[PDB]
Amino acid sequence: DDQALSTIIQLQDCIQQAIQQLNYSTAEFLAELLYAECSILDKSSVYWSDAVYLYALSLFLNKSYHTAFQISKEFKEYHLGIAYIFGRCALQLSQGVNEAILTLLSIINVFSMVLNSNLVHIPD
Amino acid sequence: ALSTIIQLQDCIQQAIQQLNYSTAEFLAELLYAECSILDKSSVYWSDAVYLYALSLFLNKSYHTAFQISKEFKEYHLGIAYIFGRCALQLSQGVNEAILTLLSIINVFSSNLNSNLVHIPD
Repeated sequence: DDQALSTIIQLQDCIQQAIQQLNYSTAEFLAELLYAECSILDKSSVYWSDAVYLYALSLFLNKSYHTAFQISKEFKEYHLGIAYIFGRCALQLSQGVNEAILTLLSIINVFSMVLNSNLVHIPD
Repeated sequence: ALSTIIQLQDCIQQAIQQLNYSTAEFLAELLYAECSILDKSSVYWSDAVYLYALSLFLNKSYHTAFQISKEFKEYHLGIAYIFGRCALQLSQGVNEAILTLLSIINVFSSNLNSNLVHIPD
């Protein structure tokens, strides 16, 4: 448990580093591994939501829109970036747009769960 | 009038960082047009060329960014990186990219510091 948190933080730093450069397959593998590792952690933990968002973002970047859309749809309410990825996937595919409106309207109206984070590509 | 171009280049950094594409297209076009006239060898010129090449490459426009990076690949490492990735994508002009990156690696080997976004280490 003492080193368990350190590994997750190191994976997060590595995934942001990989996404910063135009290296996407490595980002894919790191996001898959982190998402698999965070499975034991409870859903209430911020780490699970962060890993799910990172995995969904990596899936979106690698043109595999269907998998990203499904992954974001599983936990669209938990995080803001997951809602962003779900909305972008809906725009790219025109599937399930109504869920995107009912989620995005609530998230924007409340702003003006987890809403703010330091990760990459967090929407404003 | 450098404060305006610095501000717009920072806006491009923020826009591309927000995963917003075709927003950086027009602003990269504007910086390229503005900085083409002031100089052809200043640091801002190379920076503008690199940002323009990245914006064209990330918005599914390879057959233009290819030549855009090809003309000024020897000036900035990021331009050479964009040129090489576009060469891989379009399967054209591999030898010049090889020569440019081999020269870049040799400069590190022999006894460049721009911190712009998406610049590979």
